[PDB]
Amino acid sequence: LTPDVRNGIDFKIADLSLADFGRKELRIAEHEMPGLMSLRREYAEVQPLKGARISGSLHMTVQTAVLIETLTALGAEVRWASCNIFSTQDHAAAAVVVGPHGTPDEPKGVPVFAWKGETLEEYWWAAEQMLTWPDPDKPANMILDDGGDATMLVLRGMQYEKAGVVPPAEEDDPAEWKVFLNLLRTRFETDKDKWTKIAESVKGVTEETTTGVLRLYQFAAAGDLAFPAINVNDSVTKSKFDNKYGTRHSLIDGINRGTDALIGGKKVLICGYGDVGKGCAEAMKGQGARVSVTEIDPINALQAMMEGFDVVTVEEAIGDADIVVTATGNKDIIMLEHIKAMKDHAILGNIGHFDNEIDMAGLERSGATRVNVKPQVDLWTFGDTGRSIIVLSEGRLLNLGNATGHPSFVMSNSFANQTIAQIELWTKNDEYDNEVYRLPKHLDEKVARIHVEALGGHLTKLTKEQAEYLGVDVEGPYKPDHYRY
Amino acid sequence: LTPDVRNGIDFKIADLSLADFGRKELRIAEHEMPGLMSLRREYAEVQPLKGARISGSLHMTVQTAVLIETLTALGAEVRWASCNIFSTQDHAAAAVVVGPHGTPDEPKGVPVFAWKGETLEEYWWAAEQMLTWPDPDKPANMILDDGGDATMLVLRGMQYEKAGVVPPAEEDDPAEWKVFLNLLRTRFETDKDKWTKIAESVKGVTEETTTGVLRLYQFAAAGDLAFPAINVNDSVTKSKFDNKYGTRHSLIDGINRGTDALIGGKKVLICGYGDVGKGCAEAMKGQGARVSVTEIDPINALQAMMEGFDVVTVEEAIGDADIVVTATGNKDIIMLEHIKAMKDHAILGNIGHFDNEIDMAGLERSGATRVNVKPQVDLWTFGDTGRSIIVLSEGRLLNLGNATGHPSFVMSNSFANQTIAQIELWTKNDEYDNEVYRLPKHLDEKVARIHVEALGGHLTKLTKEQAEYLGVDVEGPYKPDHYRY
Amino acid sequence: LTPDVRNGIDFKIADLSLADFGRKELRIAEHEMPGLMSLRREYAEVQPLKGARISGSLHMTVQTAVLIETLTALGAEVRWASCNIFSTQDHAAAAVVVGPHGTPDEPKGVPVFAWKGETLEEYWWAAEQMLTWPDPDKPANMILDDGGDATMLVLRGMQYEKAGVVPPAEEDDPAEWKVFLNLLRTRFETDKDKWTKIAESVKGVTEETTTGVLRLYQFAAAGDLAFPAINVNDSVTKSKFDNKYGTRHSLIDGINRGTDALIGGKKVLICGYGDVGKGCAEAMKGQGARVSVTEIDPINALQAMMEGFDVVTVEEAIGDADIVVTATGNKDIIMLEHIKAMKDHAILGNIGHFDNEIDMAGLERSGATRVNVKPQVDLWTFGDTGRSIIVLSEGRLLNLGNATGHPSFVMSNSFANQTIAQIELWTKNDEYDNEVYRLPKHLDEKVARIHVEALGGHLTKLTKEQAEYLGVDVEGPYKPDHYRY
Amino acid sequence: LTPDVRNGIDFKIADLSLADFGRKELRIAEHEMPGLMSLRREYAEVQPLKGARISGSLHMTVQTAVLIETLTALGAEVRWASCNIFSTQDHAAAAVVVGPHGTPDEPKGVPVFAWKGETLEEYWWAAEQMLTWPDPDKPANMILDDGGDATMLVLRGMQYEKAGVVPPAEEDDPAEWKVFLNLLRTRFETDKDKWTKIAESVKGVTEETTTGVLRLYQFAAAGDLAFPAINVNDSVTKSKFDNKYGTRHSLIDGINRGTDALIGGKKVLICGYGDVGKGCAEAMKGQGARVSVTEIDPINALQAMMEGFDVVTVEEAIGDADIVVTATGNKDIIMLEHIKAMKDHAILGNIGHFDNEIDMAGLERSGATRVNVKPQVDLWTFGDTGRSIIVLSEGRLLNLGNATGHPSFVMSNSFANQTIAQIELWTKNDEYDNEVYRLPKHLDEKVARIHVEALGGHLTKLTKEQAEYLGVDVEGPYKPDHYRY
Ligand SMILES: NC(=O)c1ccc[n+]([C@@H]2O[C@H](COP(=O)([O-])OP(=O)(O)OC[C@H]3O[C@@H](n4cnc5c(N)ncnc54)[C@H](O)[C@@H]3O)[C@@H](O)[C@H]2O)c1
Ligand SMILES: NC(=O)c1ccc[n+]([C@@H]2O[C@H](COP(=O)([O-])OP(=O)(O)OC[C@H]3O[C@@H](n4cnc5c(N)ncnc54)[C@H](O)[C@@H]3O)[C@@H](O)[C@H]2O)c1
Ligand SMILES: Nc1nccc2c1ncn2[C@@H]1O[C@H](CO)[C@@H](O)[C@H]1O
Repeated sequence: LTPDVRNGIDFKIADLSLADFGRKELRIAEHEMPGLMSLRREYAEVQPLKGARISGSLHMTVQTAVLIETLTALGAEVRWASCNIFSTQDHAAAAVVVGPHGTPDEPKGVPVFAWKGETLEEYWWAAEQMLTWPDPDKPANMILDDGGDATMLVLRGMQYEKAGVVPPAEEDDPAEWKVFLNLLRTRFETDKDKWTKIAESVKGVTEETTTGVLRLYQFAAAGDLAFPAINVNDSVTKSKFDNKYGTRHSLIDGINRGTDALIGGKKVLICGYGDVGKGCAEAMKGQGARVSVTEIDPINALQAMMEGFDVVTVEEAIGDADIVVTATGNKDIIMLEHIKAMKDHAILGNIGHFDNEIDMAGLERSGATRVNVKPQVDLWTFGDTGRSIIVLSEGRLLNLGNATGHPSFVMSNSFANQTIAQIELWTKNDEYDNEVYRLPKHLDEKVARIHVEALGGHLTKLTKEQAEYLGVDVEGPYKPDHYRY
Repeated sequence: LTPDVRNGIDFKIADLSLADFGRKELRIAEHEMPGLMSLRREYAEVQPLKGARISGSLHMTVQTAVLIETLTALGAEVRWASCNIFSTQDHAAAAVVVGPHGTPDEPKGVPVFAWKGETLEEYWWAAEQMLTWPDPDKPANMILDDGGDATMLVLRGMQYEKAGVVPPAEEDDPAEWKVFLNLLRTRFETDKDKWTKIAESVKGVTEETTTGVLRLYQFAAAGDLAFPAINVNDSVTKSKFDNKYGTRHSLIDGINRGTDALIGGKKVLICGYGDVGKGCAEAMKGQGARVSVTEIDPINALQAMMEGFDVVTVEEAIGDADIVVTATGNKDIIMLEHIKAMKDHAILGNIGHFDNEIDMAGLERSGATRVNVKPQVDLWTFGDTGRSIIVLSEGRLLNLGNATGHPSFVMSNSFANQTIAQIELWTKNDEYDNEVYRLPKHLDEKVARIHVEALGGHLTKLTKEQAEYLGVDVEGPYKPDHYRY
Repeated sequence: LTPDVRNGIDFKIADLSLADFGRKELRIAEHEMPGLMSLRREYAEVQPLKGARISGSLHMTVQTAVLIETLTALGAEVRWASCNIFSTQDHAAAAVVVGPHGTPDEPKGVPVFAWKGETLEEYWWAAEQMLTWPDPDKPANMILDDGGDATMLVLRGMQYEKAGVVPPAEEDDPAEWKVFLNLLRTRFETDKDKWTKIAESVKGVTEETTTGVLRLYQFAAAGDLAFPAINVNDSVTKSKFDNKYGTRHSLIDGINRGTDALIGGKKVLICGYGDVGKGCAEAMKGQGARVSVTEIDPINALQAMMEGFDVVTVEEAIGDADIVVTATGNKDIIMLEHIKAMKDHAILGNIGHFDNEIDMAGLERSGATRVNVKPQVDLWTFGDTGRSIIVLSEGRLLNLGNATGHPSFVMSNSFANQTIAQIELWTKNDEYDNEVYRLPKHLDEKVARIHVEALGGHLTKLTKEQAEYLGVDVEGPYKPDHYRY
Repeated sequence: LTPDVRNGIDFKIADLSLADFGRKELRIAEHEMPGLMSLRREYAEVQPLKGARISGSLHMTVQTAVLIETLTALGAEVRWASCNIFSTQDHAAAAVVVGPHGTPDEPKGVPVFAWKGETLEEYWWAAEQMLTWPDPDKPANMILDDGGDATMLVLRGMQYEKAGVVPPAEEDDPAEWKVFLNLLRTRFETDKDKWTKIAESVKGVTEETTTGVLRLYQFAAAGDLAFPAINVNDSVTKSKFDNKYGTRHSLIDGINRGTDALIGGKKVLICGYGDVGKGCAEAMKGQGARVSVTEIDPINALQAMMEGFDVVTVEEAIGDADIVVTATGNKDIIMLEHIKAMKDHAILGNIGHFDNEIDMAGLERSGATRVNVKPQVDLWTFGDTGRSIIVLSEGRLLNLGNATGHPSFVMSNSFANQTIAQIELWTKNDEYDNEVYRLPKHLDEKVARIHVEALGGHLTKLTKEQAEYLGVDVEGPYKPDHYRY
């Protein structure tokens, strides 16, 4: 597998001719992303990202493409890869290679290695490409990460270099894990210091999602986190809006494109009642479904009950569920035994960041027979029961794999948060240690205020007197630091 | 254009190689259609529609497909066309032509004349092929109608034969009227008794939608109805389930796939607040939208206000709406003047039965320019203001044109009523006059029951004494004839 | 018992010092009842009800009071009684007796026999008083009824006078019914033609409720309906607004005041999914409850499931329900045996029309022990299991019994329909048979329209061309007769 | 005003004869307060609060009553006053002076100073009495506060005692404050070190609400806090359940008891969108209102618009509001000009904590004329407009003033938190500096888990693999410290 090179830009993507359709959709999205568009304006002269060489690992969609070009508009060079084998929107990847003023013959964009429907092998080669900058003396100096695959490939790659060996894999490590070690192994026979030099070049990572953030926290606790990290997931305008309201949008979109099943009247089981399970549950309720929820956290569970949902175990409920969704960020939610419990033609999906929430390995080793219905939609049949289950996206985040992930207006929040964090970490890199940070609240309020005004909400201004009363500035921050919204 | 013929089946569809993707989706819809399936079991042996030659004008979807193979399992012969230029699912057409145990080379299915993306001429061409059976000793004896196009063809085309002349079209009649007349005048040069003979052959029409039904009420008021009609729309289990809950599902699917625009937080205007617009509003509200409603009927309008919606006019509302949807079954709802007042990149669509709810004709002759984004998605730009509008399906039903229309389970309600009404008019024909009828209430409760059962709902049975107290039989009907549910 | 008398008016009402509080709440009511206000004005000069002598049998509330001063503003003579033992608001009883301009010592009002907390004996007495006009030779000529208690009395009163024998109550008959016959038999010592001569005098009845309406369909089915009747319940502005939305408001109010129990997070069982049951589910859902539903009718049951509720039997869900509400208008819903299976401190109430939805008689006779908490709130304990149930209003309609029933604005619909139908039967006698009737659509639309306007809803006007397209008048009704809204 | 004394217990309350009624409601509340009952078991053997003498300043409700008796099952001595002049539930205060085994002639309860409908002099007399313990060797050694009126009385009284003067108050000042200074000055004459000696034995304060916590932060910022305090408002189980789901219950209760107004279809303005405003809006939306919101915080304003609500200013929306509710915790939300702008018979209320959210000062000084309707309901007429406005509770927390405040199940949470906070600041007094503290997450989770259990929800148990996967103990806590739910 070798990159394609066209006008001095290396890339690997499905179809460059898709760039014109891409570009139309990016222009509509610009109008739905006032967060990115307002940062392109405010920061257009300052070029705060000059010198940045951002390796981005993030679903290669239309919304991402507007983030990329926000980042280039602000002075950075970028190289991109998807953080998921089914997340890439192919017209969008074409539109990024091509750039606003390029064509397929004369592209004027950025390196992108991503298409919809990678193999695990293809997936990890692209991430490597995304991370390996052309000039050996100018490696990546910034990571923009979603789920921490880029971060993991750098930190563990350096780890196994410093140790002088990449270890082999156990016959039953995840496939995903075998592939990853294999790439690391192969490159170690040829280049014995690649990741070490990258890890040393990288000045910061910015991390977009819960799963990724947890992995950061587990690196920093191991003493093994080699550069500053901003936790972008836990900006208020990210977690409470993307994880929740985005999912309220894109969960039923994904189930729609994949199955066209009526949601109304059906029994629905939502595993997890974090931000994501919250949107899931509220999306499904809005559509007339009968929803129960699973949880391990008593606080989130009591929220569910108060919100009208039975709190049940997978054990007691799975046999009656017409549609099952995992939304935990944990492993081993729906096992093979749970899948064999499900009613004929029930639907099973994962909206959590990785495929191990459902036991897809054990379903693949089970002896069930698989009939592909269409892309990312599989009928599985169990000989002993004669029942068949519809599985979405091979147990990968179904909203990005069966549809288009969250909408632009929502990613504007997330990506505005990300753009700020890239700017912050790059311009003020010396004011951070190798720990995990969150953005100051006044920046989150900046991010929300943009979207209120765009939507046409009218915020009230505190009087002199009211601000002293609440003990705040008329211009914020307006809430204590531990405030929960 | 010329029909294809494989194995003694005339037809004209996009692509026969789509048979297999069709058949897979058909077997999945059958599990979601217990109403059709129950009717297949109940009536297999009775072959109640033997000798019926059914001509069908109804959106050629996966769901319509399971209806067709229900009429054939019941003993009918059918010929099919879609009743819309954008609603055909091409894989479902392919499968209906091929049949359950046909192949694309040796089809063993039914004539179909429909593909997604027909021009107006090929629509009426298609429509005529469907009503024209081979062997003039055996024309169509049953119409299955949605919209009234098949019935309008047969009944105007008769009345133009009796007047000895097809009329000219005036300077500015709908293109669709001009193409419609074009088809009849051309036919009248070669065949002056064709529609008279076909109308004389038709034992009954069954009509599926409010628009259709109203046109039936108009033929019968003028004294032109040539055969009995069943109004299928007005079954309680069609109107209150399909029109309302189907739309609640299919409206947002249509908008999602066309635009991917966030719904949450947007101002939304639904025009009309009957069953269709009740569904729209419900669906929009459940996604976190700020909904307003227009109406002419104060009863329907008081209902909206009681549901949390502002009742407003287009005029007060139009310039602020982020999304505007017409659900009225009437014409002239969003006029060019309204379109010009819309905000930059607002989304406009029609979910009623035809394209004149929005002023498309006015749009096209206005001097705004069009840029196609993708199929059934158009950006129109007003150079004077600089503001663009995204139009959906060229103003035609957006859920069928931009997505897939209602889900199988819902259609199972409307298609069971279809099948039952075909059976009643075929088997008890002598029992009807040239009038519009509605099905007994016991049959409506029969269709509701199949679906309660299928969803796991448990009906409570009346005691003898309870049933006496209510003055109903333990088995129903349970409500007086004027009951509104 | 003996009537009071001041300034010409016989009454019997809790306490007269309460005209002040009453009058206040009554002028607040007036502002929330434009349907009544509009009617007071329109027919002000005209006095449509001149000579009419009206015997109202309907919950003596602050809304009934504004309906009464409407009927007198239109030129009628009224005699009032509550149609329920707990539903009277004693400050409104007081204000009607006293009048808009009077004193407790100098009452310018009208005759009212009712107070909160009647005995079956006092109730039926006060009913007899109400339907007992003082003068000749000029008795009751109009019954305004609710539940049909007035009409039963009169019609069976006559029925027994004709047969000679007032029959002796059987032992398994309710106490309500034993009292009823007692009352008749006593009057059938002294008077010998009381009820015959009242039945002859009565020109017609207007019946407010579903249960009353069924009793009228049963009477007319016998051939023993003695005069014309209007089914007021079955007006759209009545049934689809009062039964549904007023219950949505007044169910949770009854429960709050009775018990103050957290609704959010509780499992709740609604028996019945008609208009009432629909309003209960909605209210309970909106507060966060986990709602299930029971039904006999598969159409109503498919609606509940489509609206996100399990459809279940009492049997399967009784044992888990924190709150159980009957909304059926039938008998024998929650039997003693179901009460015994209930969880400790579960709440139980009836919102239908009488107290035999819940098997109260079976409870009283069973050996549970009643502890009164306060008026209309009883704790019942089963000593064998040790579990207690909170019973509301002794199983009488809990919303009028534990609170204030439906709000003014809602009642403004039902009562507008009541006044209009009192005008129609009074002014237009000769045009009605001894059959049950419903008001015409434009009168339904008229009521809805006043209310839409009052809430600030702006209806659209059909253009002349729109109206010919839909086959309706710009003004006249918009829907066919069988339209279900 | 002097304290009554029966059987050695000083108190001042409405009617001691209300004890029987109270005690019934208390024992029902115990079945709905598993949090409080679970601690009574866990700890009445331990006796953790032995020697605590708790001066509590907390609405004197049935719910607060079950808390008082929790604290006394755990060893505490208590003295109580209500923190609001209308928030007293007279019967519950009677029930608490009486005790579980007492009668009105032989009370066995605790001292209580509260009655619904105190004056301002009376209000602060009671607080004096609640803080003033009989033994002066043994003064109050703990405080349970709700709005910091007790904490301000003890620290603001002590600043004036170190200062050798109570300053005077000007004609322009808040009315409650002159009163507040009249008390500290009157006492200062006869007693010079009262609050100094009190400020010095108090081992710690537990603060229950937002406003009380702002004022606490205002004290500890100036180095003026003399003891270790606990912010109990900002326990997840309090803020996210009480303020939100508690208010969703008690807002509409209050408005219903005060007005009987249809909420459905009315334009409602909610001022603020924290927890309180959140619950307000959800409750009003559930009831079919058309809700708009006002905010000064861009994040909460965005959350609002994502939930379906316009985000408006008071100035732009107030002429149209049918019902106005303030929920900010801020002064000067609705001024006299705004109240003068309201339509006639619109309703206005505060649900914040103090009464200055509405400009009740200006309104009483406006020259507007007041009719009282019933307790806590006033009609204010403006002679210039002829417009009257219904104000609830004279602008004081309308949930507690017009009804009964939050339900027991909900208060069960806020109070298991206070209970635990009390136990901690008392048993483990050494660990806390003189700063504002929050409970650890493992205790919040404890509270939530008792209630999940009580409701019948089944929590899932992490396996060991998963707990490792997530980096948590199987036993919790499950979330990062900054996690917002
Ligand atoms: N698909 C998307 O568009 C999208 C968007 C945002 C986040 N995500 C991903 O979704 C996942 C959930 O994120 P979140 O923000 O909701 O995190 P969260 O931590 O707010 O919520 C997760 C919840 O799952 C629960 N949980 C853990 N193990 C469980 C088990 N065995 N059973 C039931 N519940 C369990 C926890 O108690 C918690 O409340 C993350 O992996 C995140 O990366 C995906
Ligand atoms: N009545 C009750 O039973 C009850 C229950 C809990 C809390 N409270 C009280 O309610 C009030 C709010 O509590 P909370 O937890 O919601 O606090 P919060 O901080 O969560 O919410 C208050 C919100 O109102 C906003 N606000 C401030 N000034 C404003 C203005 N001028 N206009 C519009 N919005 C403005 C702030 O942006 C904030 O988001 C407090 O005083 C609290 O003590 C009452
Ligand atoms: N506040 C109120 N006043 C009068 C009648 C009311 C009421 N609330 C409910 N009702 C009526 O009670 C009837 C039950 O007999 C319902 O049809 C409803 O119309």
